[PDB]
Amino acid sequence: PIATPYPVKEWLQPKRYKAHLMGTTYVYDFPELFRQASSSQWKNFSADVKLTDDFFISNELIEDENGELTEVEREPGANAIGMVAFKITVKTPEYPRGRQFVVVANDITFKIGSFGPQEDEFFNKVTEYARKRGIPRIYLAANSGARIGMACIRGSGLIAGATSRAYHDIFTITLVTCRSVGIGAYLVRLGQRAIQVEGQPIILTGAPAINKMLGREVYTSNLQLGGTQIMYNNGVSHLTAVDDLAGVEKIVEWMSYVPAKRNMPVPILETKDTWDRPVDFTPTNDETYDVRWMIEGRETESGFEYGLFDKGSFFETLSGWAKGVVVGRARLGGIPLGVIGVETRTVENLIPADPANPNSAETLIQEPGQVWHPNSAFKTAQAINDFNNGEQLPMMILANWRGFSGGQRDMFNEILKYGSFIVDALVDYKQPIIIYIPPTGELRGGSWVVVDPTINADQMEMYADVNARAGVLERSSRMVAKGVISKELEWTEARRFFFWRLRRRLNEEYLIKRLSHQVGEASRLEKIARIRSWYPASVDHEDDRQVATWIEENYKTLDDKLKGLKLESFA
Amino acid sequence: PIATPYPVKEWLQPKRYKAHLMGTTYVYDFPELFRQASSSQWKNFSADVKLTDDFFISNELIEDENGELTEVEREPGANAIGMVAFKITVKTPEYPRGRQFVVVANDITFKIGSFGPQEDEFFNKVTEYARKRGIPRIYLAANSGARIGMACIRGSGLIAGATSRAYHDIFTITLVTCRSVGIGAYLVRLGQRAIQVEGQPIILTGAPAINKMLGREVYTSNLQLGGTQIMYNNGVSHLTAVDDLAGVEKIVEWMSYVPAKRNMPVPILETKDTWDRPVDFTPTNDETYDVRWMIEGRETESGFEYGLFDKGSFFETLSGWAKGVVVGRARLGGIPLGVIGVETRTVENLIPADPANPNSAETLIQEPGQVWHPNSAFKTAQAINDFNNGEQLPMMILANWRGFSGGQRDMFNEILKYGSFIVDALVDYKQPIIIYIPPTGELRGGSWVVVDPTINADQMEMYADVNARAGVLERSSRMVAKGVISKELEWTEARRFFFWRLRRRLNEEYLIKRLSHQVGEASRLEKIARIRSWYPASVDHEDDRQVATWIEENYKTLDDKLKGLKLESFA
Repeated sequence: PIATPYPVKEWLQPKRYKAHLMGTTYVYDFPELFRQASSSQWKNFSADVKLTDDFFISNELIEDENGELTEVEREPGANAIGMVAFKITVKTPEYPRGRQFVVVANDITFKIGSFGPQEDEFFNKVTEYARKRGIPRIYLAANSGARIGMACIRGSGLIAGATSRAYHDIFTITLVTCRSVGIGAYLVRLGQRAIQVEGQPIILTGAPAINKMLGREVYTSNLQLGGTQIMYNNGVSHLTAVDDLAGVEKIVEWMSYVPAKRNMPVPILETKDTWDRPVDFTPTNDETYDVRWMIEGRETESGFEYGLFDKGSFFETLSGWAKGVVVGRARLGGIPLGVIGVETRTVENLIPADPANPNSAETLIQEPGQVWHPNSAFKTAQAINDFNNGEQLPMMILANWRGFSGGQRDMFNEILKYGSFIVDALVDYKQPIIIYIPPTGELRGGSWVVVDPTINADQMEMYADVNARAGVLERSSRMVAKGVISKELEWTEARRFFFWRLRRRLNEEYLIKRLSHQVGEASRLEKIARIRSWYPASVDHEDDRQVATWIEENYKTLDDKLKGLKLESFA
Repeated sequence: PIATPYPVKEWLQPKRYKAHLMGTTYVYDFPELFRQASSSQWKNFSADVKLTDDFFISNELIEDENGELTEVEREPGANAIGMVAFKITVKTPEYPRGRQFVVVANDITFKIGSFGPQEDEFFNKVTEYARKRGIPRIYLAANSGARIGMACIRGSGLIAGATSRAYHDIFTITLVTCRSVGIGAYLVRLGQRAIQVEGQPIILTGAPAINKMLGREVYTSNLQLGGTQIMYNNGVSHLTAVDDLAGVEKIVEWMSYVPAKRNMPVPILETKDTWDRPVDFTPTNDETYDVRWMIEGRETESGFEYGLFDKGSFFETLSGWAKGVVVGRARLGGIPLGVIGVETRTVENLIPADPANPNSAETLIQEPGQVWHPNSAFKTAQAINDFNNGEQLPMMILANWRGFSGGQRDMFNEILKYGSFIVDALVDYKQPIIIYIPPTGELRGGSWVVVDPTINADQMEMYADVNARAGVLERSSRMVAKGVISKELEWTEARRFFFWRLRRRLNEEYLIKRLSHQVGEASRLEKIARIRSWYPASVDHEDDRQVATWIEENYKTLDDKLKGLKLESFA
């Protein structure tokens, strides 16, 4: 404007003004949002901890003469390409000493944030930079697809496959801050975890282009093609945000459950809600309830009823799609994990009408609860996979399904394929898994098939509440009387039991892996048997709290016993 | 009956009569069908080769005192469980000395072919038997889901995950000969490759049970739930068969493209259609054609126009689903490979009406050609994966897409997810891949993203016909003038060029793998560079026919050079 308190930033660098007009944050201004978000993270954890600017560091990354990325400190707007990146080192509640990650973003002001060869090469380099260090890769999408002109396509494939590989290697997440087109749209999906800012579409082809090809003004705005109304209900977008700052915050909160880097232990963050306590909220057979209450607890008038997991720790995702199942992250006495629950209340899936079809009309699909449908089966497999890849979290499924929908429509819609994905996802899981049939839950023959522990004995183990029930068609006692399940538990005591059981398993798993590096070639049965032979004779291998406690007291001692097996060198 | 020429088999073993009443072949009679089918296979290859019964051997498999499977020779109907298996050793055109595989099947006569604990344990054992030997596993599904009674569920999970693992390990295929229910239905999908016999449904829950739950006689027969009209159009069934013998034949023909066992070279089977010849049938820009003609050639009045691949070698699959793309196996001068082509003619997808919805009505979806849709994108990824897993075949994609459908409906239907699967599938491919834009073909920016060679440089390489065209929106010369593609070819000479190029790559790939076993740790760039340094100085590394010819002449010599590197032992 004219004569402002401080130096006008849209003048020193007018680029900042273009971004705003585009309805997005200026790329060089994003680092500041992550700082604000991290700051809020601390304020929520401990509303009294003094914080210093040295708790957050952001160093831009650019290629040197050799094309290798190096941290540099320069003035904004100096980027010679439409792709920018930052290496961030921030101290957080889960990692007081600090954790790191990279942020890659298009510069909407640099040639409408188009994807040119140089940008694609830069994006790929940054992704490999992160993978090499096992560091999370955050992508801020604000582009207009691939660049065009007459006076580039080989780069689109490079980053597509690069992102595909990253998902299986490091934690990948994408925030759609302005608009994502073409390769930009695929990148959002390939990194899987996506947060869409209201009003910023994820599109393949623009509305104008489609209206021309069709020869009629059928579409008004791109939001009809890639707006949250489309992608959020789709499952392409795991969450939505009111603005960029809300997006950044969600990114930061999502990471609070993820290891600092590949293969590091899951970040344990204890809060006021200690593990030692009963579970208040309990389901009723003659009363409707929200599964979320069993998970995070419910706020009542006579007070607050604690659920199975830590208060305020439930972070739900993909909440706009296949509402038949509920998926999110949570904490068990501080232990982070992925949770999957079944929605009991019937879902009213309202499918819009195809704008390009005067014959098409709005339809409302009824989705009974406790019944798998293609969409909820797909979401279940997707959740399982996103928990395992990158996040590397343990998992608990509050299994409570009557079965799959065998009707013609759902059968024609390939429910058998999506159900099989569930099996595939479980076979791949590398962290401890817990299947638990809730108090008023059940698991008929149709559903047991895809959640049985024998699918992956190494990581799966199932438990049934004494008030639950399982069978082929239509007793936890008979179940344990077959070996099909580990044990039968009592809801109110579930939190205490699982906290120690999980803690015990995490400790043993850690020991199993380290051993795998030594000998290299040995059966799991043998690896775990050897480890348990290290426990004092007086330790009860079946006591979760005792086993975990001993292991945690002898980490270094066990360490020597491992590297003490260097005699593993055999010809 | 009474006084028949030979001994009544339905009397010596009445079980044979029950099966027939069930509308399926008697389990102990299947081996005979495979013999008949193999016999026909020989008759089609060489209508003059004398054949002896010793060309086909079938030994039943059962568990001994230790529960280990052993070959035995006993009388039929002696099975103590409702699951039977056979180890088959048969001489075939691709393997004159013989190839092996196992056949597992339910006995529809033994307690309606239900899945009990013993059967599940047997099925799992057989699957592991096959995986251990890297031998194909054929499953003949004829069951009534999991067994029930009052006077088993833990076994359903074991075989589900077992089959899931097998798909990635060995060639898996399933023939639905009588009916597949519950776990039986999932097994069909988990093994992926499925051939459905007309009239035999693949169902989760029976019609009677569903009509009861819904409280109305909505369904007449299970065929409305799992009939070919449902699963074949679904993609769950890759093919259909008129009867069990037709099914067995299709199984046998499918295997003729697959290695005898895991990691063995793909079975080369040359026929009268030698590699050295031009390609007759050529596409026109102003004339409609069937992509299949470019693949297998077309029968005309002035004679027969040869296509790109060997005559009669095209074996199409998943032909009832997402007709927008065409996928099948074929041979190039005898070299087996998976082929994917684009259907130009618009597809008329007619979707039936939901019988359980008086409001539902028959709908007809128009699918423009050369345009990806969720279903055809899914089929493309699925084909790629089925070519790689188990089949371990090389692949050629006659890439010819204008792009993806960015419309609201297709966008809401998650096309972005299925498109990404394509990328994932390519990143995973372990055999040589060839992308070739046909003569009148094109590959816009939307489609190039998911088929670019840089997605997987190790196995992918692209070629463009001099009459084709590629660009971001709307010249092979400029393409090679960027390095984005290997070269530009001429349709008529494509067969000759690809035959040698593929043969050359297969030979080099073989050398790369063997080297990988020696040193173990070394870059591909280095492994291939070292191998090419073994070629005589006068050999032109760019001459495919010369390189392949030299390698094939010095297999043993190269063999010594490999194992001559035993000095790889480094500390």
